Amino acid sequence: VRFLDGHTPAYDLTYNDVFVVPGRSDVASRFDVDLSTVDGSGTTIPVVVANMTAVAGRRMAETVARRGGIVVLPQDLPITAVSETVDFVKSRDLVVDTPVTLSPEDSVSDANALLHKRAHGAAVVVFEGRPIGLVTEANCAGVDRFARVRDIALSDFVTAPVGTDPREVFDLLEHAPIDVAVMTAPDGTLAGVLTRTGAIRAGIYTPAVDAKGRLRIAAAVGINGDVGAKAQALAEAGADLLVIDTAHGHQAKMLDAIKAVASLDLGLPLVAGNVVSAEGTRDLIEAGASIVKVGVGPGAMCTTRMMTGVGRPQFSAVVECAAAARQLGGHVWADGGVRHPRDVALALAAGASNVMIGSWFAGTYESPGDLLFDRDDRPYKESYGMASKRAVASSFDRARKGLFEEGISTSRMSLDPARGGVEDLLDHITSGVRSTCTYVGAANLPELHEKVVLGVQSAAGFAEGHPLPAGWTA
Amino acid sequence: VRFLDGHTPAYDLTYNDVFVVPGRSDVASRFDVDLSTVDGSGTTIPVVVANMTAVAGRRMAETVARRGGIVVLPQDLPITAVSETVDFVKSRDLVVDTPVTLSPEDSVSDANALLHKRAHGAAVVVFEGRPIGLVTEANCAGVDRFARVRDIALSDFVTAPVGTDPREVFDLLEHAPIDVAVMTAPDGTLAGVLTRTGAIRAGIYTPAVDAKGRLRIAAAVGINGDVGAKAQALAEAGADLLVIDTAHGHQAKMLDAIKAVASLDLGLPLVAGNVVSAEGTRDLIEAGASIVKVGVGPGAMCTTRMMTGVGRPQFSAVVECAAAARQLGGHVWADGGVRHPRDVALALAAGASNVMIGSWFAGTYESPGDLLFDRDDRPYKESYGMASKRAVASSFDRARKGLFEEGISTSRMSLDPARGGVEDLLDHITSGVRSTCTYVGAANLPELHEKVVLGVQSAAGFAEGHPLPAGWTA
Amino acid sequence: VRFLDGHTPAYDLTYNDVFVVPGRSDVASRFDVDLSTVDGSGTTIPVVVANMTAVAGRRMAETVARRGGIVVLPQDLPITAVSETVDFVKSRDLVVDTPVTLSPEDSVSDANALLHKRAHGAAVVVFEGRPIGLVTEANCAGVDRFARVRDIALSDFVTAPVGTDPREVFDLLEHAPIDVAVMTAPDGTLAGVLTRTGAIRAGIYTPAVDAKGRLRIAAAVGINGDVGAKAQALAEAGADLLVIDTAHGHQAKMLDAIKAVASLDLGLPLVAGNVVSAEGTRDLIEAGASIVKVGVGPGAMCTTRMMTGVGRPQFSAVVECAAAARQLGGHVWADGGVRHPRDVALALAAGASNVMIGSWFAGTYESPGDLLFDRDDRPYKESYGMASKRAVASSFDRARKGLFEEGISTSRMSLDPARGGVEDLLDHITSGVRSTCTYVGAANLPELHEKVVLGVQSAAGFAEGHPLPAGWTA
Amino acid sequence: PREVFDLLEHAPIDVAVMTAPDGTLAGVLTRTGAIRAGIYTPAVDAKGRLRIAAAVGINGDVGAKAQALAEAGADLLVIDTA
Ligand SMILES: Nc1ncnc2c1ncn2[C@@H]1O[C@H](COP(=O)(O)OP(=O)(O)OP(=O)(O)O)[C@@H](O)[C@H]1O
Ligand SMILES: Nc1ncnc2c1ncn2[C@@H]1O[C@H](COP(=O)(O)OP(=O)(O)OP(=O)(O)O)[C@@H](O)[C@H]1O
Ligand SMILES: Nc1ncnc2c1ncn2[C@@H]1O[C@H](COP(=O)(O)OP(=O)(O)OP(=O)(O)O)[C@@H](O)[C@H]1O
Ligand SMILES: Nc1nc2c(ncn2[C@@H]2O[C@H](COP(=O)(O)O)[C@@H](O)[C@H]2O)c(=O)[nH]1
Ligand SMILES: Nc1nc2c(ncn2[C@@H]2O[C@H](COP(=O)(O)O)[C@@H](O)[C@H]2O)c(=O)[nH]1
Ligand SMILES: Nc1nc2c(ncn2[C@@H]2O[C@H](COP(=O)(O)O)[C@@H](O)[C@H]2O)c(=O)[nH]1
Repeated sequence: VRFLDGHTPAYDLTYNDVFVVPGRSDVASRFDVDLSTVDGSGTTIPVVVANMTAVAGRRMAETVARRGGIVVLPQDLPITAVSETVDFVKSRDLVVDTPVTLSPEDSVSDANALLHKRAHGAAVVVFEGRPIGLVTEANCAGVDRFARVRDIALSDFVTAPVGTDPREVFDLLEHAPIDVAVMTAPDGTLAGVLTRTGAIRAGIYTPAVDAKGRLRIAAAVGINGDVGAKAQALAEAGADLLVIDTAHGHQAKMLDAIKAVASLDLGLPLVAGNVVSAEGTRDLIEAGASIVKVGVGPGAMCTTRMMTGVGRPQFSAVVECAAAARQLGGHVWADGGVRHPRDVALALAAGASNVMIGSWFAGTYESPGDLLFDRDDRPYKESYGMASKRAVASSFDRARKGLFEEGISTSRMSLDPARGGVEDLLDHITSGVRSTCTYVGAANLPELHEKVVLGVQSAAGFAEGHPLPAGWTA
Repeated sequence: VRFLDGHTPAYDLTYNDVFVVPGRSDVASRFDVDLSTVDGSGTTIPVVVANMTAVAGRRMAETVARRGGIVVLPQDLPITAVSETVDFVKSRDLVVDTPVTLSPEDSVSDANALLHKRAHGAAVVVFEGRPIGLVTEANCAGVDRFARVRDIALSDFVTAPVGTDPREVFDLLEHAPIDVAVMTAPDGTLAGVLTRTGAIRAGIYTPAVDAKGRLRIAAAVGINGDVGAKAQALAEAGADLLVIDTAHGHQAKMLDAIKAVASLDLGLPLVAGNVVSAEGTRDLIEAGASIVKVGVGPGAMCTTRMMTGVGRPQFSAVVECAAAARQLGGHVWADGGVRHPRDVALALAAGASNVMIGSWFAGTYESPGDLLFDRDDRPYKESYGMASKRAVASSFDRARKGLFEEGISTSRMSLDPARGGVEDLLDHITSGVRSTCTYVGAANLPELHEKVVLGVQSAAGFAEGHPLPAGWTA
Repeated sequence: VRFLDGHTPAYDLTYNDVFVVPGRSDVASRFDVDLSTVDGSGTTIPVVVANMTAVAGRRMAETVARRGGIVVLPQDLPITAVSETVDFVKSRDLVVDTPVTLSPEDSVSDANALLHKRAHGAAVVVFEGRPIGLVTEANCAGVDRFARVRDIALSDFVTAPVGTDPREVFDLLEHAPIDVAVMTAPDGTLAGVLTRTGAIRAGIYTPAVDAKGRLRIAAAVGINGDVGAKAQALAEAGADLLVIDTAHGHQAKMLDAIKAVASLDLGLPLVAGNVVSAEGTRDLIEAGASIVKVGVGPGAMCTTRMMTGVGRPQFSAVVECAAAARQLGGHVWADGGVRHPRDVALALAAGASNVMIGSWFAGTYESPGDLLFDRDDRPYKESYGMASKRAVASSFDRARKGLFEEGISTSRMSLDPARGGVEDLLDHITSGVRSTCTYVGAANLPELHEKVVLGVQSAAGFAEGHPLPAGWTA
Repeated sequence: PREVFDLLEHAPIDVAVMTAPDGTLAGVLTRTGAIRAGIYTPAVDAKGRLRIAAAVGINGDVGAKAQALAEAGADLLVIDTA
């Protein structure tokens, strides 16, 4: 990392304190930039979804994996649920998305409540596996909310065989009143749905797949209990990457867990965290970890700074740990504190190979939480922290241990009133990163790290320019 | 105190300007940390209650002393009141708490007004020294407010002999409709009450006791008048520690008072303040003081900064005075400016041996003030400063001196709507300090001071993370 | 009652629907009007305080009785409390008022909380029965709230022997900084206090006294249980008038209770209610009642109209019952619905001999409730209904009976920010009644009833003129 | 119900789980539920089962719909229109 001449502050820096200076560039178009990562995770975009119960669902897993990202399943998830989620994710199609399925005997209220599980805007009515109609938000309005969806479903919709080129589907949907194309299997059953923006993204994004050509997925494990057995079970379940997560990664228990997991020779990339120092990164890498997760404090659901005073600004910790890992040949992930695409761009320019996003993705349709409405009826969801699931651990002892346990924080994440979907957030993030690469003059992320020039700004410098629209920021 | 490389600001630092960097740790559990102090005060927790008339009552004294802290009685308190308070505090039980006692002829309104003097949630009806029923807030609702409590008291409650193991009381209260166990003396009179959380805290906390096994208590004295006689009277009254308090401790009058008190050889630890410089600390220690109180300006009720410009940020003053006192073999207390547990953690990491908390504890049930309700009916109390009681001092001369006297400031401290009690604040503070010790890797406070690494952050760094719930901050 | 020509509405009328037409008058001054009643109650003003626990205290009893009114003690009050209240009321002085007494060891907060029990604005510090100083609201401001009142009491105050002519006390207080004159007994003990307005009222108002020259007081009894024994006990306790009160007075149980009470020949006036019909009034009078209480529904704490639909506008019920009672030689009291002095004036013009006022007097200093402050810090108190105490009546049967029992309503009554006292409300009411008498041309209440001419107005008619200041209306 | 009320008098949760003789779940009863069972009388048919009514419009074949509703077990028929 190269800083401007004389920019040597006497304090640690956050994302708001730094800026990127443009350089001489030959990359003109954003599409000339390669966003693939080199840390062995297999993602084609630098976006990773945090192992939080409020974001890491199966719908989010499928949606993020199709666009090139990866989702880490939260720790302490039962192995049966892990197996079911992995099977569902790996049974999905690489291009066609899974729609919301409704029965003709469902009520209008149930249809309107299930319509918001995806970002397609419409659901397919299925009778014996075959599509027979579409249900939209407009059709549910102005009717009895306990009427059957059979009386409101429209029987005319665009249909194409599965495997059709996305441009043909786009041309077919160019003149359709509903921007949903129902793709069917050769026998006639429902294969899925494809929208116009879905076709555009299928032409823009590359899915993150394994050796067998199926969508990738990761799983997280804690350091309590028998870490080796849990890691072996998760590897057998089909996880493509293992994360050993704890609040304070620089301790003997985490080193023992890393050694125990590495001694099994599972053949999967190993991620450990979290540390904010170079010594902790070196210890984690020497223990056997391939990737080090960096960040203690900047989590949006984290109250460690206010309760203990322990923490560190994320930018300085990321640059230090990235320098240490590069000196040891490892890689670092930047976890926590991401609100804008500029945060992802600065984390990538700081030397990180991947950025992990948590509560920001909670305000989407694909997140497992329930959709709620505030005073102004603006859509929002609720994000909450993992709390004691990230900590080291009769009814008397349970109460005694819980008296000092970290509480579960809670925040409201507003959905974008115009888009709402997580793929739009991915579009914003990737557009910002590509524009950063074009401004710096880099064709890929390593060149972005090697060519970037950074400077320090005051509080008045951060207020320059125009803010982002609502829903584009956490 | 060790700072990060290059973190040498050109200004003095407050608690908001600094953070603690995690290090390699072997302490995994919070309960493995020893929070006892080494300054000779006798406290098992680093919390000290300020000598303010708005906080330092007898209920607060008992409650804090039972949990390992100590309360300093405010100066200029009449010696008879001092003796009564000391006798009441030293006559209390080490495990069982003192309940609110009601007569069966009392009105419902009086019972509902007395219910908020403790944090038990219920009061005991006493007839000739024997408990006959319990009164709760639910029973007082929906009835005539001038009806007798005999008509609303419930006659069925859990009863156990005094001296019973707290776990047995917890098991008995596991299935009780009211979480209050009435502990009685062998003859049958009322010994006190014990709750489930009370048993948990009795199993977690260690009472601060003297050589005779009775709860400790301290007293404060000013530098006006005959300081020696007042100190001797306070020592004879039963005070376990003496505090010589004034607004400007670095002056000749304070040195004379310290010498006069030390010449009596009372055998008690001597605390003097306040100073914010190393030279003042050295002068106070050489004068005869064993502990030096540090802080001029950060008091929540103090208007010195706005009236005179005299003051100093608390963190830098604390580190400097702690270094000076350690170089002279003394100890320092950090007085004023504490709003969050992180403030206590940073004060302990700065080199202080004890933290004195004032207005924050005013927003509790145990404080001597009256409970009030704001617009939203949220509970709160009123905190105010000592004013001329901390300063050096016919109707014409009284008015002449009072024309320039410092006024009494006033603020509203909101109670935690879910807890309200001071023991919950103590739980939060101790949990934060233990988590800080685990993050640093220290088994006790001296190791916390010796192993801590600190860094400087900007205003954007302090905004990282999630804020604390309501009532957890001053 | 004579109405204007053609004013024969097809509905029942409230106080807001009627107005008084002025006639030829010879009474010019308000002081020429005689406000004494002729119903045998003994009141020199037509104001009676309702038998409600929120208004009928001993302070209110003394204050109202001194000015010519009477207070009815609430039913179900224990006989010991009745005896104590009667003794306190009958031990008072006819001119000098009872002050708030403070000990020199009391705190400033206790003094400031006790200052609002009376309307004098100051309290007397008493040491061994002798006054030694005065404490006012101004002295309590700007000092430590836990300081003793000895340090704030002023030792210079106007003192006069008891029995002094009120005009001399007024002349002495003409030049006093504090408008409180401490009247002392010949031995030197505290006899009481007298203000300037107190002397004016002693020169204007005539106390309501019994045959022995002591302040009068009444008591109320329900129709449940042994009514005869309770009435005998209340008569022996010293009550000057008995009220048999129930929600529905026109029923067999009330008639039986009236007969049982009348068979004892106690020699006291008997009041029964409530009825809103002429037949009920005739039945109550024939049963043995001398005075009939009229009103079912208009009570400010009464929810009968909204729960059952049972009720009647108060003006029509009062005129009908007054006509019936006059035809039988009895008298009627108008109970409930009084918010303005015009309501009292119209009730007296409607034929009633006394007006019973409830919740309106709850917003005074003398009421037994505690003084509270709203958002704007405006003083107010809480009024509530008697509920089941006005109705006919194991833990299973108690719950079964309480499931259908009437709940306790609650309202906020704002105090007059400039006066606050109940004597000011009495002044407003008496001034309004005297002005009504002067407008009609009557020298007394019977002439007011015989000479009054009434008319009916629409909703627009009631909106004419200027509203009353804050605190002058319920 | 009075026995259930006495049992729930000292329970931390005011819900009594009533079970069938075999041990399966029959239902729940609260204190206020027992009070109401002692106060209110259930509306039952000739067989001692809870009553229920049904409504029918005036469009279509009203007779057939009414006959079907009567066969379904409705205890009272409502012919409703604006
Ligand atoms: N057995 C389980 N135990 C604990 N948490 C679970 C379990 N199964 C799922 N979860 C959690 O519940 C959340 C919802 O996950 P997921 O979306 O797979 O559930 P679902 O309700 O089956 O899905 P959908 O929203 O499509 O109906 C996730 O945070 C997941 O980790
Ligand atoms: N004689 C006194 N002179 C001045 N201040 C006093 C005196 N006695 C007590 N105080 C102060 O009054 C406050 C209340 O103290 P404390 O709680 O002991 O009083 P209390 O009213 O007897 O107690 P409780 O609240 O349990 O009824 C404290 O700030 C104390 O310093
Ligand atoms: N033993 C009792 N049982 C029930 N109610 C009572 C009893 N004693 C008093 N009350 C009620 O309590 C209220 C206050 O009575 P009290 O005589 O104290 O009046 P007060 O004027 O407020 O006097 P104080 O100077 O004591 O404040 C009244 O409504 C009265 O009926
Ligand atoms: N200390 C703490 N960290 C949390 C909690 N929940 C999530 N985190 C951290 O915060 C990250 C998410 O950051 P975010 O994107 O929400 O700001 C997670 O990946 C995890 O590292 C919690 O309850 N406590
Ligand atoms: N100058 C000044 N300091 C005060 C006053 N009241 C309390 N203090 C100081 O502030 C400390 C309490 O700090 P707090 O916890 O209220 O912020 C006390 O221990 C004392 O040192 C006051 O009126 N004036
Ligand atoms: N039904 C009913 N009447 C009440 C209640 N409390 C007071 N009252 C009636 O209302 C009268 C007071 O009228 P107010 O002056 O409050 O409008 C009382 O004298 C009594 O007759 C109550 O709870 N229920």
